[PDB]
Amino acid sequence: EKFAFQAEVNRMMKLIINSLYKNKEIFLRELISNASDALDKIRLISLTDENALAGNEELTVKIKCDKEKNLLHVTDTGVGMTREELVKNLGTIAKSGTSEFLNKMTESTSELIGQFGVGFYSAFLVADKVIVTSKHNNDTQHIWESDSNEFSVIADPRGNTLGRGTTITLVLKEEASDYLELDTIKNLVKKYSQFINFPIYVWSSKTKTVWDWELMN
Ligand SMILES: COC(=O)c1c(O)cc(O)c(Cl)c1CCc1ccccc1Cc1ccc(F)cc1
Repeated sequence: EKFAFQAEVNRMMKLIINSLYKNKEIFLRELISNASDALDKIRLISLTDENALAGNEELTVKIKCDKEKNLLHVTDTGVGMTREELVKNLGTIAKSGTSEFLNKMTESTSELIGQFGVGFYSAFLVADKVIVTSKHNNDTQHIWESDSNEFSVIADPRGNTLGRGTTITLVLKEEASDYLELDTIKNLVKKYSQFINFPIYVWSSKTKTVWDWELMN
């Protein structure tokens, strides 16, 4: 139920960290493209699958902050992940390179983390804990949880609430407090959604103050 990160993931996690202490806001870029990739993969799958979109009809990205409890959620209706994918895809880096890329890191690292798809780990730049809730079309909903010193994957007590897709939940660090106010999340979401192909919304105030989803691109 508990697991240890692979050694290179630790080396990578530190390399991502002490190289982008200055460009902290790139985590939201990497979470938004990581959602698009996931949303693509299910649109591809839906070409050859009469029922790939059973678990959820829509293909969106929904971002919700939560200043009262210090949380940022980024939820896509993409392909989702299984228990085993959670453990392997997020507990290992072995897809290609995986040691090749840690030379050139230490050898303006903002571009290169995106190139290699390891952008997920920039989340630890602003989070004390990172929580991945995900639902694949061939598995039950699971939760992945880590503070970088280990992680655990558990079945979700709540059943299937996602339909299909993934939530990234960040328990934000204290310094990162400004990513909890509307206007500055919307700000960064616009800057990084310009070329994403799916609609991206932000639970927002259009004041009698009322909250609906607000589209950003
Ligand atoms: C499909 O995934 C999502 O649902 C999703 C999603 O829907 C939104 C997201 O923000 C993320 Cl991160 C995912 C998971 C992305 C993913 C998915 C599969 C493999 C790897 C990766 C990232 C990764 C992790 C560790 C590495 F070493 C390299 C890359």
